[PDB]
Amino acid sequence: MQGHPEVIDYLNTLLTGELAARDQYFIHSRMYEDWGFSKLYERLNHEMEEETQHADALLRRILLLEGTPRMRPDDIHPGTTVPEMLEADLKLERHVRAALAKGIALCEQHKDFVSRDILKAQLADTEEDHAYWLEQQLGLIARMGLENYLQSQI
Amino acid sequence: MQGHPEVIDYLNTLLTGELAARDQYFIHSRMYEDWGFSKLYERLNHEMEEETQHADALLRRILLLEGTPRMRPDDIHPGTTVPEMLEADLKLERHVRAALAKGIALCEQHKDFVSRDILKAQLADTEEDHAYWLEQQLGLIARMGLENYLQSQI
Amino acid sequence: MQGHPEVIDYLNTLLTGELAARDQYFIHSRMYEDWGFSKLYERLNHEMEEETQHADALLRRILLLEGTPRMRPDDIHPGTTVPEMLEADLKLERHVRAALAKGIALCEQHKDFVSRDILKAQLADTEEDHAYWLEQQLGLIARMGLENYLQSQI
Amino acid sequence: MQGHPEVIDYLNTLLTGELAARDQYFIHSRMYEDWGFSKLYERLNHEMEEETQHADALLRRILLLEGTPRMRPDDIHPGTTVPEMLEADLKLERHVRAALAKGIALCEQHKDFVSRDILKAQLADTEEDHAYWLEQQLGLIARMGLENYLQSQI
Amino acid sequence: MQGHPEVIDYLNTLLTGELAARDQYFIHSRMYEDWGFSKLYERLNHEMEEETQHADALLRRILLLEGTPRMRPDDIHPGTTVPEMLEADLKLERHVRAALAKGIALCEQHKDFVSRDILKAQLADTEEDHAYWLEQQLGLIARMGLENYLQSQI
Amino acid sequence: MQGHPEVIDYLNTLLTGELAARDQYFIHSRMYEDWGFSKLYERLNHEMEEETQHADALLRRILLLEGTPRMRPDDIHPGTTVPEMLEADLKLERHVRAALAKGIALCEQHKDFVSRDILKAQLADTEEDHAYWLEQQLGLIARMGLENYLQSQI
Amino acid sequence: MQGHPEVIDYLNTLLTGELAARDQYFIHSRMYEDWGFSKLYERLNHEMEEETQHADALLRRILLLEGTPRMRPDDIHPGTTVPEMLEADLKLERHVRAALAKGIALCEQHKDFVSRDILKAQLADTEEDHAYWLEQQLGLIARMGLENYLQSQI
Amino acid sequence: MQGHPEVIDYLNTLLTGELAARDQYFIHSRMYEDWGFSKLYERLNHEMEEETQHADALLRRILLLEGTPRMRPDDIHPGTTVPEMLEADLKLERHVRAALAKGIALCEQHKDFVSRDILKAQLADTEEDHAYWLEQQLGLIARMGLENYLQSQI
Amino acid sequence: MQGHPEVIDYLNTLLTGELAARDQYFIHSRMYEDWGFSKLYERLNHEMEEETQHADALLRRILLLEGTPRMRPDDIHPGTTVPEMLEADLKLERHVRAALAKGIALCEQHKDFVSRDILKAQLADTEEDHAYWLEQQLGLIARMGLENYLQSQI
Amino acid sequence: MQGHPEVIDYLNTLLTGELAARDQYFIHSRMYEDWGFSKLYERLNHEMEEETQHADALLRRILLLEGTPRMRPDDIHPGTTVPEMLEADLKLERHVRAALAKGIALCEQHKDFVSRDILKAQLADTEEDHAYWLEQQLGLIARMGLENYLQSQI
Amino acid sequence: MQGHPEVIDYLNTLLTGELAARDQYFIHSRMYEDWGFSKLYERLNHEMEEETQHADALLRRILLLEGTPRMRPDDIHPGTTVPEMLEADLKLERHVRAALAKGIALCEQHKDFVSRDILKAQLADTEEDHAYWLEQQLGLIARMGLENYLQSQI
Amino acid sequence: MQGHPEVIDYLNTLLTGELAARDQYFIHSRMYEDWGFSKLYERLNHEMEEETQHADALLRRILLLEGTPRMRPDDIHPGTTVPEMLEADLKLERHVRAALAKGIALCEQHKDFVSRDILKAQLADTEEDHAYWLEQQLGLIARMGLENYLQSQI
Ligand SMILES: [Fe+3]
Ligand SMILES: [Fe+3]
Ligand SMILES: [Fe+3]
Ligand SMILES: [Fe+3]
Ligand SMILES: [Fe+3]
Ligand SMILES: [Fe+3]
Ligand SMILES: [Fe+3]
Ligand SMILES: [Fe+3]
Ligand SMILES: [Fe+3]
Ligand SMILES: [Fe+3]
Ligand SMILES: [Fe+3]
Ligand SMILES: [Fe+3]
Ligand SMILES: [Fe+3]
Ligand SMILES: [Fe+3]
Ligand SMILES: [Fe+3]
Ligand SMILES: [Fe+3]
Ligand SMILES: [Fe+3]
Ligand SMILES: [Fe+3]
Ligand SMILES: [Fe+3]
Ligand SMILES: [Fe+3]
Ligand SMILES: [Fe+3]
Ligand SMILES: [Fe+3]
Ligand SMILES: [Fe+3]
Ligand SMILES: [Fe+3]
Ligand SMILES: [Fe+3]
Ligand SMILES: [Fe+3]
Ligand SMILES: [Fe+3]
Ligand SMILES: [Fe+3]
Ligand SMILES: [Fe+3]
Ligand SMILES: [Fe+3]
Ligand SMILES: [Fe+3]
Ligand SMILES: [Fe+3]
Ligand SMILES: [Fe+3]
Ligand SMILES: [Fe+3]
Ligand SMILES: [Fe+3]
Ligand SMILES: [Fe+3]
Ligand code: NA
Ligand code: NA
Ligand code: NA
Repeated sequence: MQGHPEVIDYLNTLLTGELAARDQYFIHSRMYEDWGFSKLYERLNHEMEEETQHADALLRRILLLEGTPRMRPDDIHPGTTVPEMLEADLKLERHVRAALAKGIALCEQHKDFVSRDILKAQLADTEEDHAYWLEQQLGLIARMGLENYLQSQI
Repeated sequence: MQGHPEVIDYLNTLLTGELAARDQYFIHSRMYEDWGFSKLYERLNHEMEEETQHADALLRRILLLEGTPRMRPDDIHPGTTVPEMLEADLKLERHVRAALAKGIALCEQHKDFVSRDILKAQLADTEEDHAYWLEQQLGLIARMGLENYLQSQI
Repeated sequence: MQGHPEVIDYLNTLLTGELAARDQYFIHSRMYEDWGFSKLYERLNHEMEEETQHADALLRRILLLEGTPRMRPDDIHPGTTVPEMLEADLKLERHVRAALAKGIALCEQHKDFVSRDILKAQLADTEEDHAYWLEQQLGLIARMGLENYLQSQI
Repeated sequence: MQGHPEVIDYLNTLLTGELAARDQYFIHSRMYEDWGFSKLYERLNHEMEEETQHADALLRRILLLEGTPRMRPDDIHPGTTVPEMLEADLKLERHVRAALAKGIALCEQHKDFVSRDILKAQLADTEEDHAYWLEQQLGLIARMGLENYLQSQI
Repeated sequence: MQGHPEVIDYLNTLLTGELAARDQYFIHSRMYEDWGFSKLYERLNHEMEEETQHADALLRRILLLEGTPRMRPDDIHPGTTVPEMLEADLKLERHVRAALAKGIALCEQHKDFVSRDILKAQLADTEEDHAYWLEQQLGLIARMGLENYLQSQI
Repeated sequence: MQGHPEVIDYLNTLLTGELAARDQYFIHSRMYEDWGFSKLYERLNHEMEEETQHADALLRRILLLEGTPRMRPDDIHPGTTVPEMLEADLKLERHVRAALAKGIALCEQHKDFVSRDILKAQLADTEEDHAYWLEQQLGLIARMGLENYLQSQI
Repeated sequence: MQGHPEVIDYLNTLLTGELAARDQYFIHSRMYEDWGFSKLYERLNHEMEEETQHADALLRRILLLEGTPRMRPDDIHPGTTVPEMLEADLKLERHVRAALAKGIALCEQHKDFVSRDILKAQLADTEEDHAYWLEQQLGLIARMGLENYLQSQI
Repeated sequence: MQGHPEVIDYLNTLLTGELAARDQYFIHSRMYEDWGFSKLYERLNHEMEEETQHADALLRRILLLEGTPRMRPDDIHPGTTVPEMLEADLKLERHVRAALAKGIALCEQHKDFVSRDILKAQLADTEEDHAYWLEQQLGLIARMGLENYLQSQI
Repeated sequence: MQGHPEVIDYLNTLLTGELAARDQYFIHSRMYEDWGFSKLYERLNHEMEEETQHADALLRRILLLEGTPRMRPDDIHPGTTVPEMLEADLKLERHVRAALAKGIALCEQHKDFVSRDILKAQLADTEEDHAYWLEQQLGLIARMGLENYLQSQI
Repeated sequence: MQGHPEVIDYLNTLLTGELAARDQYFIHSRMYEDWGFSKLYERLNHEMEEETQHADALLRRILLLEGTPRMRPDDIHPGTTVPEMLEADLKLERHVRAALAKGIALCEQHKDFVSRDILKAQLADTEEDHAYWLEQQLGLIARMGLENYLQSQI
Repeated sequence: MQGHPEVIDYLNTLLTGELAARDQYFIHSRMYEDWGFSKLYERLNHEMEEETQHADALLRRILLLEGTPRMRPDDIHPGTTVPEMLEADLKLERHVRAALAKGIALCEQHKDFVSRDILKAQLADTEEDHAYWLEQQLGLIARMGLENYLQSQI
Repeated sequence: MQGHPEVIDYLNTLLTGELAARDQYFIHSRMYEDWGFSKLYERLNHEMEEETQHADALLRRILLLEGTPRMRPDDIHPGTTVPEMLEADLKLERHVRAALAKGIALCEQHKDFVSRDILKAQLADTEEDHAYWLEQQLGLIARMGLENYLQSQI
């Protein structure tokens, strides 16, 4: 099916952002594991797998619309401490949230309602699983202190 | 069965207090969950379900006695921090305890012994599950400090 | 995540309407049970539990958006006979339907597409489970008469 | 254990009333069955078995207190039509309710709290199973007419 | 296998009548469901599935005989009330019965005995499942009145 | 619930197109089976059943909105060879895709968001199951030739 | 039971044709197996077993009618290549189809309706299993070429 | 469905013959049992149950056609010895065979093809189960003598 | 919860009496076992475990009410023969019965209805399990003589 | 453990090549799926998962050695036809094979034998699963032609 | 098989170091258990069992090569506090790592490749299980403080 | 993959030695069985199967490297008595051990690390299963005498 060149281009933009998020979680999860925080490792490993499904859904949708997917992830910027890692992930999902919202309006505008629903599904994940869980972790650090928090994540 | 208009009126008073307690636990449990304290979420969610059964028992008993149940919850006053939430719940159960004790005497006085037994059952719950668990949590905060306490509730 | 103060305010409006619907079904179901109509009791009891999930979803969504949920149910207006109860429930769902439709447009306007999808899910329930089942019951009364209808609900 | 001669005498009074209720349900249930109303047969047969347990509990309690149980049932007065049978059963449980309430006060007065709790248990049954179910059946007849009601009890 | 052009033409006539019956049951069953008569919904839904198998058998038989099936259903004429729907279905099966009988004679005449047996199988269904069940429902309405009948179909 | 006469009219238009698609798949699947291509038979038989669910959902939705469903399928135009059949099905789904997109905009415009979501669900099916599978089959023919392709579908 | 000498004679004619078909499939299936076409072997082996049941049914029916079955198969004429084998089998079933049709008319004429039903059952098999499957195989050869076809039958 | 008065009349004739056959087998089977021939008892008991199904099918078919079934069995004529019983049963099935054949022609003539198929089913039973089994038993007596035969039936 | 200093003091009095009863049963059961009366051993061992639960319930209730439990058992006075042991246990439960009755009145007077219900539960045990079983054993000795009685308890 | 800065740097080089291979297989597998070659999709999807484990092992090993992993994949160069895709994958694994061989010598030289064994494990995979399977597919195309090959991969 | 006297001598050196590590873990694990740190006990107990397998593999390999194993463990130097114990274990594994690396080069030099592979297996364990887990524990102490760390190991 | 002509040539040399070892064990095992030593038969039969896997791994590896495997086994030299057979097998594995060691160095030299790992795996088998088991058997003969040894192998 030949999709709208603007829609395809912006799915591609979203795709390189999802490939990035996948890779940022890949490195963060393994950093968490190396440091001995199994619970952060398991959660970031899970988010890595979800980002991989978000990427997959965009990639297949671009192929269906007869586009050529852009496979280079955006640049990632990993933290070097637990608080910087959480903050770097929160900044990434904030950016992804804003990109998706704009894609959603753009799909409405070109009357690509199926691409729009794909983006809306991913936006719910970004807001309600990923972004909310991150704010939650920063919230715990704020409430019990970093040391107590990190103990709880072993 | 036509019940004593005073008994029915005071069951109704208890009913609007139980509807309130249900709703106060509803909001507190979900606040606890939003902040990442799954264990407080599970316990307040459980107390919400119990308050719903306390309300149900009063409502059905008022209908059996051919009264018209009052379905407006009393005003609730949720906390904004973990210690204020626990304190607001403790103040609510203290009020409920005192209301029940007076209802129990009033049922004895109008010779409604079945309504009395319903209130006595709920009073045991209020004292021995709900009030005692709350004093217990404040007691833990007092003994290990708020940060350690909150860590234990993740 | 900081949501749009107008969106949060209107979710709050919807929330106090869902708390109300929950409570209206609570009293109607138990009235049906007291009168011996087990089948109306079971159905209204079920709708009460669904309204409780509708309320829960709004409440959590308001908390995620960093709003303060309004926990006072709207005023309810229960019937005193089977036909008035059904009519009072139909008028409630008609009002809820119209409120949701307006919320849906408002979320689109502030580009809160995830809140919008939450409201759309609840609107489908309101129209296709709840409103349609009520019109259905009035339709049966109209077709076989109230006495035959009530017999069938024992 | 030697019980208070007044308490024993009044348990005995309650006992001959429970033996009566047992026998009134015995005849009503079998009349219902003979006429083809299996559902009234099953319910009255069940109430007959419950009255037999109420009688048993009083009888054993009188023996424990070193009294001599009075085994003659009170006179019973069965109906000859479905509405008269329901009304005769409702009048019986109303009388039993009032007798129990007075026994409960009398046990409190002689400080026989265990006999009192036995009577309170039976009073809850009389009010909430038996009396409420009967008012319920008359209520159904009133709402759908006797013919529709009787059809539903086949 | 090259079938007789007259046989193929008349199978085609039967086929467009079966496609019609399928569609008339499709709409009637869903109308019954919308009105709350689950038992009429289930029965008409079942007849819809059977008409679909009758259509399928004719279609495949026409293809085997190297004909081109006519896929346009005949015009259908749904009722707007329960009695008109039953009557419209009875008139349809009466027409189908007569068409089949004539097809059966026509197959005998062109010595297509396998097409004949297919039509005879469907005729038994039309007479003994479908037509007989419809006369039966009208018969019940006639015997107990429409209101009682409709109550029994909830 | 009284729906917007324009929305109902256009659901009806979509309904007669879905009834058509159902029937076009009905004939194509059985043609495939007659020729010995079991795998095309199974896939078209499956699409026939899905079109039947698409039709069902529109029909019920029109009834809920108090419309009168139009039950005449649009005209269908079956192929006479495997490549023409695939092309005729692709042209049908292209038309259905465009009709749905316009219905989706029309529902948004009359603020019928539940009808809109029904159409969006079906559009995803049309694009991602049905249209994509057809382009896929033509793509295989183009890549390996018609003879090799048809061999693979036995 | 003494059957009509003409009916018995013609059952006997059909019997020697079924014995023949059995034997033609016997040799074809084993030729297919020798050449490595397991799928043609399995299908012809199956048809051989079915012809054996067709023969059995005629033989027993002739014995019941107090006839003497003729046990010499007609002459068979096996192919020497896959296309000639399929064509030789198609010519055999065409002959059997015509013989059965005439037997069916002859049984009707002597009022032997049970022999007639036996022949009708076998005619349905000849047309709808056997003849249709053969035309189908020739159809596949015509559509994908002999080499591709034979590959698919390994 | 209003059937042809001649068809109904002749189904009725067949029905009184099947009721008779049922009763003749009833008495023969129990005579066989009384004499100690369990195997003849079991077989005649089985034929009695089959005749009861033949009767049932005619009776229901006459009711469907809006006839009044004739429920008086024809006169029966039981044997007094094993060979006379077998012969009396063989004469009965011979008569039934001839009656059915004529009914079958009569149904064809009034174009009642479903009644015809019912009669054809029963004719196959009469010829191939019942008549053939009886000739078989007489055949065994002829081949091994009556004494050996009767020994084998204990 | 701060309980009434008088209620707490008297729970404490009851507690030291229950600790005593536990210990009196402890020694009696093991004396019974040493002498070879397994059945008296098992019953007194069971009563020891029940007294331990009675003690536990008082102790926890005193702690909940912010009292300091008194953990010294009252003085016990074990028998030296089977009849003196039974009599010493009967005198203990008589004393416990009277203490509980007075506690029950005292709780009513300070409006501690939950402590009251705890005492009422234990009073039922004291009267209906423990006291009644003891009178029962003395009753058996009186009826069959001590030797026969003791034989039955091996 | 502080690893040799040269070893870490070259693991990092290998890591960005494995991230690339993962992504090249990601796009190729989904391209294969879009075109209808399920078997190529499943195999490339599998190789994608294996490359992800190769990447994971390098990443964790770099972290253990206190290096900072480089998370940017090398540039990838996907094919646009089945033969170009296979060739692009073969060229990638040839490059990976040569890079690994050099890493293996480099680890030997810095006496990092555990990193060396990690690289040797991956080299066996690259040669014996991945490279050998690709040469194999090109070999099949060469032997049976591209069309036959692609048919076999549906 | 007669091994190289230098290889055997150095396996022996490694063996007395593994016997030592086994014994150092033996004492540390039991010290951890005595202090109440079950999780450190379980982990050190596990490492003790692994060191025992490392020792076993060296011992058997020396015997196979016709050497005489040296069974005296090296001197061990246990800590007296949790941080000194972890540090003493880390210093031991650092020494073992360096000894193994040199043994690996020495086996390569005498062309004993099987002894070399044994040492490489143990080196991977020393680096990736044992050394990495120890650095990990010190890392946790550094991140959350010793008290929080020790709490987590109870 | 094109391997180094020297590596391929020497794998080929190893291959003809493994084919030989397979065949030497083949004859020895069956000689052992013929003489009644089931335990030597089972062990040599097992070594024959292992040599067959060693051969297989070399053969496949040579094919992967685009070499032509040499399939002629080296000359074998079986014993004629149990001690000569064991000695002939020990001399064979000694030769294989030395050949492998040289192949391992040669693979290192041409940077074929995967062939090297294949040879190292087989060398461990040759030394630790095969050579060690043989020395072991000679050792037993030396310790208990040949007669006792052979008895133990029945
Ligand atoms: Fe995402
Ligand atoms: Fe996310
Ligand atoms: Fe998530
Ligand atoms: Fe409560
Ligand atoms: Fe509570
Ligand atoms: Fe509780
Ligand atoms: Fe709702
Ligand atoms: Fe609702
Ligand atoms: Fe619902
Ligand atoms: Fe009672
Ligand atoms: Fe009662
Ligand atoms: Fe009850
Ligand atoms: Fe039909
Ligand atoms: Fe029909
Ligand atoms: Fe049917
Ligand atoms: Fe569709
Ligand atoms: Fe579709
Ligand atoms: Fe689909
Ligand atoms: Fe045949
Ligand atoms: Fe055939
Ligand atoms: Fe067949
Ligand atoms: Fe019969
Ligand atoms: Fe018969
Ligand atoms: Fe039979
Ligand atoms: Fe006690
Ligand atoms: Fe006690
Ligand atoms: Fe007890
Ligand atoms: Fe790789
Ligand atoms: Fe690879
Ligand atoms: Fe692989
Ligand atoms: Fe070690
Ligand atoms: Fe270690
Ligand atoms: Fe380890
Ligand atoms: Fe080997
Ligand atoms: Fe070996
Ligand atoms: Fe081995
Ligand atoms: Na802590
Ligand atoms: Na009725
Ligand atoms: Na092919």
